[PDB]
Amino acid sequence: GKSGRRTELLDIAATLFAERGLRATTVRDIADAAGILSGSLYHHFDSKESMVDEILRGFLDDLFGKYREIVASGLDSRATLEALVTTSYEAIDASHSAVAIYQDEVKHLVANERFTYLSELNTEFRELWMGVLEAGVKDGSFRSDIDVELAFRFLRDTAWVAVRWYRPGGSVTVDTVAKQYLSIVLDGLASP
Amino acid sequence: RRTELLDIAATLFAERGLRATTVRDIADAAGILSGSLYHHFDSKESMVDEILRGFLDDLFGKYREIVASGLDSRATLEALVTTSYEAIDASHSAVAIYQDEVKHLVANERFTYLSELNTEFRELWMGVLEAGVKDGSFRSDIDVELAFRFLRDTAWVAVRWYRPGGSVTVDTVAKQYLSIVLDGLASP
Ligand SMILES: [Mg+2]
Repeated sequence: GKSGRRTELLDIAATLFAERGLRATTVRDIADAAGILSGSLYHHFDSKESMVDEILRGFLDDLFGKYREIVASGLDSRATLEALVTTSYEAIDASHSAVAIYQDEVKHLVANERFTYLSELNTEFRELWMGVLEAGVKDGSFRSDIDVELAFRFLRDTAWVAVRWYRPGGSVTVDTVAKQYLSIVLDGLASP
Repeated sequence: RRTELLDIAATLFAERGLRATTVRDIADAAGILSGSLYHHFDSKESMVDEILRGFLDDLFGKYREIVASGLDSRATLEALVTTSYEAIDASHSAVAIYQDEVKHLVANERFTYLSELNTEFRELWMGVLEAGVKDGSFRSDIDVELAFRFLRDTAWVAVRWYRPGGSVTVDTVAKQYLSIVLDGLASP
């Protein structure tokens, strides 16, 4: 009973945070959406803050666990990059609200002690992905005339942007979207 | 003076966000009294409006000229993208406000122009994509709708890190990003 309700309340909060933003969503907004009063919410959660933290960690622990294993898995450089990107798109489908909060809603969490892990993960994401780029330039998979930091920043800044329009459960599979993004970024939009 | 103040406001909007910025915040940052602000502008909202319009009017004027200019399909796309990047360098705060700070204004009446500009951006950019697929410039095996979404999704994202006076110019950034998008990151 209680554990399932907790999960439901947390998902309602995630959806409101993704739509309205973190700073503009109150515990009363969450409670209203759940058909309860704020007191009932506090029986399950310490704070709005703790809800955000749990939503972000659920998503990021899983995501970074996959990134880390992909890079350690022995795939060649192009396949490694393809797997990393595909994993990101799969999260847009599976964890849509969390991705939206991560992409558009957490600029201002950097100021908060409790969310220092976000900056650590930014450092780590660069290490992982830019490392793959470096290895693929060295091994001939990727072009040697593109700056690796610029290429990294392009990948980083375009990882989550589809969350603004992508609808989970639509006829357009997140897989179709990943494959096309990868075909453009790796092989180019121009006719060969 | 009115221009200096508007720029200071734009920086605050981009750095704090619109709703976290008050008139007194803008006044304080400008080292002036709030009363002096109201001499130039009637509201925080009117300031946002003028910042966005200045940027978007110039931008879409250039997009319209480029599409009308008779370049080949790839060169037209290259020019449109390069124009977007030049706006990130020239109007950094305005781009940040447009890209990241106005989700709550899209449904607002006085900012109806945002939606009209989505439509126009599509007319102009999707027109170029479709023409380039037709003339053999761009691949026929790609989903043109998803390709457009990718060009639109990614136009402004470098605003979060790019600043004037960095170690390379925005022209270098534009050229490298065009090279990836058009020719691919993989080796031949
Ligand atoms: Mg939405």
